[PDB]
Amino acid sequence: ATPADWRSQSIYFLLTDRFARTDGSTTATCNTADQKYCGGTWQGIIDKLDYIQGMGFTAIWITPVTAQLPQDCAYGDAYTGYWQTDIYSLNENYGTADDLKALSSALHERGMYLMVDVVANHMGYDGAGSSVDYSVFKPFSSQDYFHPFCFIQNYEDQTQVEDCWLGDNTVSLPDLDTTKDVVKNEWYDWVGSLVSNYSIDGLRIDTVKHVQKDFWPGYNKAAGVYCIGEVLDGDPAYTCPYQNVMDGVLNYPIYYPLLNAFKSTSGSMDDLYNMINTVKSDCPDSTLLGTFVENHDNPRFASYTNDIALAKNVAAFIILNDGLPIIYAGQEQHYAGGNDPANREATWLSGYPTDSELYKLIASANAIRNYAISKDTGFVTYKNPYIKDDTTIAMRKGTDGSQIVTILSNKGASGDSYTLSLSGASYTAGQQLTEVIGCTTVTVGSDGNVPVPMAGGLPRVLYPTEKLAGSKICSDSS
Ligand SMILES: [Ca+2]
Repeated sequence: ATPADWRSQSIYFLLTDRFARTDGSTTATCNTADQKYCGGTWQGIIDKLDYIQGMGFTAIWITPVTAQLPQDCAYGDAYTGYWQTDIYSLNENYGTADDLKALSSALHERGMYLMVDVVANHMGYDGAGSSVDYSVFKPFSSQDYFHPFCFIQNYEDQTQVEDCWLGDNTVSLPDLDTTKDVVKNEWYDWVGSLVSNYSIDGLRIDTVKHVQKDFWPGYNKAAGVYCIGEVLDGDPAYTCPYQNVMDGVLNYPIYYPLLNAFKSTSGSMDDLYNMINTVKSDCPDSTLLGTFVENHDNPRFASYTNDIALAKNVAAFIILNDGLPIIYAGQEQHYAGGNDPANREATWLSGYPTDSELYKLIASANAIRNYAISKDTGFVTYKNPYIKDDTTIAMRKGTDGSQIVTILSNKGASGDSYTLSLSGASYTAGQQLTEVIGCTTVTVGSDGNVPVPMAGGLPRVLYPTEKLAGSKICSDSS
């Protein structure tokens, strides 16, 4: 497992307790509002995962791993189960050490890959630094591995964020990094073996940005297998660049505007076409960039506009565009969610309406992506081209051998029968291009100005229809 394969794999974000559960549990008590562990065994994947496959995605992205603390801290618990007040044990709320390597060893055979998201920096403690414990921190026992105490402030600076304390008295994410050999070197050794057995064939960070330049590389290398630095900031020239340090980069910046212009019918697409461009070099790519949408710490896209179209075109472009297109857990069922605590949400809180709107769009469209490569790879690199940006967007992605997919997406669930001519996408005068998912034929002959026929947001991607043999895809029947 490692960097050049990864690039291509659709990403699927989960929790577990909330998701996983051999029990099915259609009615299981667990309303974020009250937080606290919802008895939901990780193992649930071997019975589960049919949820991911139907969609097109090849990766399993789920939460950090250990045992934080046992005592519903006012807040209501760490179930989000990012923290580390033990790192070296391996919980039980989930269910039984061994089983994990087993869940993986299992699927690993079955299909897809393994993404383990880590928060390395903070060791999470109930209490205020002056009330600091130190004894609850294995691999630690002393304070020394941790840091001094000051509230991260003067944000803009970047001469504190990377060392100082991260949090609010109510909880103090204890800062480790004495600045020198110790911490890094240390935590370096750890991961790479944690990796050894249990799975760990792709990894990620919750604490990128504020780390200190150097730690990212050291760790990225401590354990081979591809990495994803997660933290935020979304602003091409800093969020990107670190692509070199690490491996995979959060497309933090990509999302922001996609959110910005998406939602509001007239929204403001130019900000993007200019955007798509900034990254495309500014970031050392190799296609090593990450596409979220909703975002755990964020309110599931839906918090805004309550319409499929605005949703579909987004999710599609995300996936369809440059970077890992990560469909976050609950995206599908159209779970509005909340800025926080109410972002979690047992994807299973229902018996799998496995054929709802989002499921269908995901399945049929994601497939095409993977498919294209299989017969002819190289769609990876292909710098996802801006070709044209009007009131609505259309871009070009792929190789030679009439091996070309061109995507044009518009906004408004209100809809209004929309028929245009795709500008670039430069094809062969007479060439036939299928609609995608739902199907529909696009004629690119006459002048060389491809007829694009829209309804509201469906999204509309024009695939060459000559490179599909006798297979699945669109309207073959198989
Ligand atoms: Ca730190």
